[PDB]
Amino acid sequence: RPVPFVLSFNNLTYNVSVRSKTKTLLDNISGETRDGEILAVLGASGSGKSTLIDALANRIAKGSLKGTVTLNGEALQSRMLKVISAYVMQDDLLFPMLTVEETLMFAAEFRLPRSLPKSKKKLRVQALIDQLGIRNAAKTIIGDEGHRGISGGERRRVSIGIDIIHDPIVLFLDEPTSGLDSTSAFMVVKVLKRIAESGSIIIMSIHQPSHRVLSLLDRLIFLSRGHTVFSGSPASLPSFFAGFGNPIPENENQTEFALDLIRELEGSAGGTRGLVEFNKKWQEMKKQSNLTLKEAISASISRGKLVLAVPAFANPFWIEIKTLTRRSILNSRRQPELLGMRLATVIVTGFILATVFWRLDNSPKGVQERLGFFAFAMSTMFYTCADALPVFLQERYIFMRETAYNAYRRSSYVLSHAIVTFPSLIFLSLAFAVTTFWAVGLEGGLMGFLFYCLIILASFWSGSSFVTFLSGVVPHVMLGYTIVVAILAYFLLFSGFFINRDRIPQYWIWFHYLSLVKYPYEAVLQNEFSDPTECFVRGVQLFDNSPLGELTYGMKLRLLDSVSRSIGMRISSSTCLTTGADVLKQQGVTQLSKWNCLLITVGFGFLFRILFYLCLLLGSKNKR
Amino acid sequence: RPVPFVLSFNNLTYNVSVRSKTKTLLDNISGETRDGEILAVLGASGSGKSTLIDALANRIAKGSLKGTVTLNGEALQSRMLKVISAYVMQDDLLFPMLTVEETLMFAAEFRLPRSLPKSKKKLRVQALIDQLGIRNAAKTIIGDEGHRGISGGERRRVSIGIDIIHDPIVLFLDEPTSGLDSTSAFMVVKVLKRIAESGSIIIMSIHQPSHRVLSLLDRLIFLSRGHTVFSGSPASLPSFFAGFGNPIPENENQTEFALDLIRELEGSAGGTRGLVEFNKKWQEMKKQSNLTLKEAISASISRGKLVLAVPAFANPFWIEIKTLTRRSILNSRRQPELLGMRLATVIVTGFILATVFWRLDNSPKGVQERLGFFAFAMSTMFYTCADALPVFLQERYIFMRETAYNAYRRSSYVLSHAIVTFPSLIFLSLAFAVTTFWAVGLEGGLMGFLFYCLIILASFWSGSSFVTFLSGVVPHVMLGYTIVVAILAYFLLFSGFFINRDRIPQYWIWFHYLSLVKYPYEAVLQNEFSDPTECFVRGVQLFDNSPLGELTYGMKLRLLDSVSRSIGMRISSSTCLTTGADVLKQQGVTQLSKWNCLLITVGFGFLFRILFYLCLLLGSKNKR
Ligand SMILES: Nc1ncnc2c1ncn2[C@@H]1O[C@H](COP(=O)(O)OP(=O)(O)O)[C@@H](O)[C@H]1O
Ligand SMILES: Nc1ncnc2c1ncn2[C@@H]1O[C@H](COP(=O)(O)OP(=O)(O)O)[C@@H](O)[C@H]1O
Ligand code: BEF
Ligand code: BEF
Ligand SMILES: [Mg+2]
Ligand SMILES: [Mg+2]
Repeated sequence: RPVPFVLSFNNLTYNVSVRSKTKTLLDNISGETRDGEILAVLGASGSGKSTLIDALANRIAKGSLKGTVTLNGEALQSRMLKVISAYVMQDDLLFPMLTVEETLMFAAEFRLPRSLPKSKKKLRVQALIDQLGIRNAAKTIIGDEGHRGISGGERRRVSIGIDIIHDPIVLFLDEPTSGLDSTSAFMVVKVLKRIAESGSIIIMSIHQPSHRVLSLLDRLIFLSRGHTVFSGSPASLPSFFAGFGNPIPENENQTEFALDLIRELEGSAGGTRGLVEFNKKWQEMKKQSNLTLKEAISASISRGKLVLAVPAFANPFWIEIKTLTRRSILNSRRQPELLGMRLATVIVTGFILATVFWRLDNSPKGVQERLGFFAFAMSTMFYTCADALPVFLQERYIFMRETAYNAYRRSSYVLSHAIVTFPSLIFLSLAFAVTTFWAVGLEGGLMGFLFYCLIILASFWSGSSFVTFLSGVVPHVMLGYTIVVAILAYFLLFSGFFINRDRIPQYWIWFHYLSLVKYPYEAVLQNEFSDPTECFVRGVQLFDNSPLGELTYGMKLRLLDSVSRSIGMRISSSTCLTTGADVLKQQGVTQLSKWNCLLITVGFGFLFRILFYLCLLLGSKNKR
Repeated sequence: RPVPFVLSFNNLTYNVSVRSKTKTLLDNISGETRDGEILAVLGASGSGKSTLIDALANRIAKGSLKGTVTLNGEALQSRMLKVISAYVMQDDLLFPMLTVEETLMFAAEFRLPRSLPKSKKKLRVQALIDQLGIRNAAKTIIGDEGHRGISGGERRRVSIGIDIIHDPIVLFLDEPTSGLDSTSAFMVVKVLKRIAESGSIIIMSIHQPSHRVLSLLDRLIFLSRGHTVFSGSPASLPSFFAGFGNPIPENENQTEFALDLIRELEGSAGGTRGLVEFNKKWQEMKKQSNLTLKEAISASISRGKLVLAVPAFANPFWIEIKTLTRRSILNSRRQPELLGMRLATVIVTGFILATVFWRLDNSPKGVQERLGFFAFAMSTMFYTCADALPVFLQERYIFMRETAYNAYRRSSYVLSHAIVTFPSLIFLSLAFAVTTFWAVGLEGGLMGFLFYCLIILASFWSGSSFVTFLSGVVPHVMLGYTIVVAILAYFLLFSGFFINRDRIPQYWIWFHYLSLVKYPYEAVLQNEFSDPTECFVRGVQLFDNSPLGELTYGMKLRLLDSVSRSIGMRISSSTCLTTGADVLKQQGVTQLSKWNCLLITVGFGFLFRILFYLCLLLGSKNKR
């Protein structure tokens, strides 16, 4: 009554390069399994059980793996396998600050469709907690090395529950009963047998199965250093080894006797090669005793598996954005000191600059104070944004595992990550603008304050987007901080406030127009000097910091009369020598309006999110 | 013939706070074990087996744990347990880029003394690889999620081999046979039984022991939600449960039947409390049927355990510095792109500044170019040093595990970390100095170049030491980058090149003298302007960037005669108006010599290494 599926794999061969020689990890491994059955992979530690499951689960790179994997006779595509399969790896990889039932509820919201209501998604998480036996750990965090949460065997069954909350057609489990006691290992294999007999293909590895667990496994494959040495039912184990020449006693464990003989054969002079040839003869000796695949999968969705076209994702992208946003918010509530310290250093930076640059005046040094305040404020904004570099990098391995089997789109991840960080950028922009606008004494009134909040927000948005893009380009957090800090220094050097645009060499002026700091710095200057007739050098301040010494006030008026004699222009003591428009001409802030400078800063932020998404399309897979 | 040891623990009680209610993780757990025996801890997943071993291994915090742990009747001190014991945790935590035999050789060099030669340390690693059964994985890296190395069961026995290469008196193993096949689990317990019968106390947890493994265990303790439900020999297990009321059949597994009944009792109305009271009665019926501890430990060292005073560390601190330096060098050879990209961004920063600030001249703008070059060069040096923040943070959990049982002193770690990073700081200082000294055209000749290399090196040394100190203060890499970037900005703001020392407010001048950038920036300025009569403003450059417009050359001489009329001083066209000594007076670089400025920069680096060491003395323990 379930839809029949036959997963077949033939001649699987995998080689790695010793780093320059070659080592064969899988050697000509064939086998098959049907729905309704559990195929168990056995063998010693290091025999290739994780490699054989990595080959079948589209986890080793194309071109590296030889041989063919089919489903119902037709080639099992990598695009189809992400839709219908799930993989519980040998190691657990969970978000540490979420609890057990929060973790299983996020995976239920990723993998179950909108046709199932939220009350019935919660009933499936509660029923999965009860039958996996982790009720006592349900409100406990996962934890990590620094934070104690659940036990190791409890973390194991959370990883099983992440991938069995929906009902996939193919299920790969790398050692699901490792770290489990004998009665909870039996509970897990009874759960996996129920999923099997509902119409699934189960392929699992297992190390020390008891006679209770081994009776639930329908097919066994024994590995020995990448070779198959046994394939068949558990009941055919005494009949196999009696034909090989080493019969099993009735009082000993049959899998314990098998791996004892196999390890002894590994140390022999002739190897396991006599057993490998004998197993090939044993498989050839037992061969002497309509609906296409996309239709059979769609007929299986109609029966209840993977809860008619086959959608690659269970939910629309906006349902996935809503789920990914709530998990990022929940990871931020559990570590409140991350946003709390980012808010604290921005407020302290604003308070320090408020006391240092207190109520700047219309003077020649009040201009250089304004230019140096805005250069410092814009520069620490972009350097603050470098703390966003480990955000993707500590999520990246979990992101690779979840997107390998279509829990959410990678576009939904980029959209959700840009949405969750934006309320904190608003709080940092408001905290910096209210501590510095009225205390430094910036111009514009209320509309000048409003533009000031907007261009700080665009700076944080542009800077975070660029640091996010470089986090998707580098693999390493230390490589990334070396590169971000260097490029942010080059954005500062060619911004226009270290050296002017007229002094930048011609072969560097392309990088001046790609400076991320240039356009918000040019926007706060036009917001500050927005009165084109406001006087900044009244004409006795012509000799403020000239290389003549310090001069008396009456003799500075002697020079004002004397320099009037030689240039023609009459400079009295109240003649304005530099207006707000003159400051913007000397700094070179003349090309764009402050609104176009704000628009370019917003547009750089959108460009780098798209480039980060394109880097998630080309890279960030964890193959082999 | 081995020295007798009796480890006894009584009334162990541990409570955690649900985060506000309280949960009892260990409840009145007593028991004892002797040398020559293996005490096995059994129970379901989540019953407290890791917590019971964490209590005995001095791993949960003092005050949190109640009850007493003794050794030969005397209280097992935390200072003595670090010397005589070792702990294999449930999770593996190894350096991923080292191979298997490199990892075991570093642990042999940490734990075996100088009286054992290096040839005999290598023979003990080769013999440990053979009897743990990991010969095939010996030249393979450990790996991590991103880099495929050894298998999971191979990584397990590396973690066992790290703590059994020396022969400790007490050995705690949290699930050593998890992830292991049945024949290599038997090989590990036979190795642990050999260590036991040479005079060690073995306390291990185990989940699914076969009848082969269970015959090697002398004492069992069964846990059920923090309570002891069984203590005794494996042979007394059918006699125990026949007296409780549920006898065991002779054809079933005795530990499988026990945990089946215990889990059924957990779901009953009355709980396991009848079994917990029955086990207390069962222990009381079996009570009816000279050399002090420091002398007994010293008599055990002379027998060969922990290969007469008892040294807290196997090696002198300079042997530990030599071992820790080689492991850091080996981790850097395996990731050459870390140093390669740090060298590349420094060379590129030096090349960019060489083309931008090419061969600066004696002009008023050539002074501001020199001041802005040196401000930029010193600032990117300290911001480059922020990439040292994850160096301790990705090593910290391994550092906590190794120093918890005295593999090396924490002082040796601080000394080795300051020694390994110093050759790379020399290469970065030489790369920046040769790309910028001759191209920007700095003064001094060869001795000015030599001081220039020294003050860049002192800047890198001072900046790295401070970022290292802040890495020991924060727990998080994102918290640390938020704090380092903010404080490096405050060092820049109060350095003296954004605003002068005369313009810094009086309530901030204490922080100006604590600015790390101030003293190397003041040292390169006195190296540059080291000729006190070198002319930078000749007397036609008095009106270079004055607010008068651009002026013809003949009419600037009209002003020079006109400004000579009003001040008395005759300023001709060749009259020097600003010397190199005048530039240093205007910038405020007058207090210290450039050699004392270099000495303070070196001294700040030594201060922050000491403060990082003091933070490793007070914190960086991973308790509970
Ligand atoms: N990328 C690799 N490079 C070098 N050796 C490898 C690599 N992957 C695996 N080996 C080896 O292949 C063998 C089998 O790998 P694995 O599948 O993880 O074993 P297991 O049977 O425990 O699952 C191991 O000895 C392992 O060290
Ligand atoms: N710090 C903790 N906070 C809350 N619950 C905890 C904490 N530590 C353990 N628990 C719980 O104590 C129980 C036993 O812990 P553990 O010793 O790790 O179990 P195991 O028997 O598998 O070794 C687990 O259910 C675990 O979730
Ligand atoms: F779940 Be515990 F590690 F037995
Ligand atoms: F060592 Be493998 F994980 F069996
Ligand atoms: Mg494996
Ligand atoms: Mg545990």
